[PDB]
Amino acid sequence: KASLDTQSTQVETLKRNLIQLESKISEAKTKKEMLKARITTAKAQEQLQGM
Amino acid sequence: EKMLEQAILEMQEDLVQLRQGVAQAIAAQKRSEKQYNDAQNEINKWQRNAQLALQKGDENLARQALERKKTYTDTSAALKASLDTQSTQVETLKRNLIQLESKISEAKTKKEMLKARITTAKAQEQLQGM
Repeated sequence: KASLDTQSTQVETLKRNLIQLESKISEAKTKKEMLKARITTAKAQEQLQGM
Repeated sequence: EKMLEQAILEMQEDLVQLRQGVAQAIAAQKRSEKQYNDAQNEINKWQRNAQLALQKGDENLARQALERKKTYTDTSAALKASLDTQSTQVETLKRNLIQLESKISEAKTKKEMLKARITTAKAQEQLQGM
């Protein structure tokens, strides 16, 4: 019983981690789009300086 | 797991030897008992022979048969001394087996608890990789 009450905490603790990572991976994919926007702009300014 | 499985298999095989040692200890008790019982029988046999010698008029042989009784009585005492001292081990070794029986069950229960905290430790490491 002692172990049962102590081992149950992990289940809920590990469940919270999965819930938090589910929304963090979606934000990582959204960062890509934003990263490409500033990467294309940075290159655009470099192309403007070559004239 | 690797450090529990190996311990669980080695802690269970050691109990077999303990039980075998108790069997030998039990055998010893019975072995000495018979020897002590034979000594008593020997003494009794001598008594009859000594008494038979007295009835026939051979006191000389009867006196020599009394020495055997004393000799066997002294041997009995020696055997008795060991018997009383060797019995302690039987009960002492029996207590060890009784205690180890519940300790091996707790060792198996620790595995489950160990895996719970091991999965949690790895879970936190996976959360830090994001």
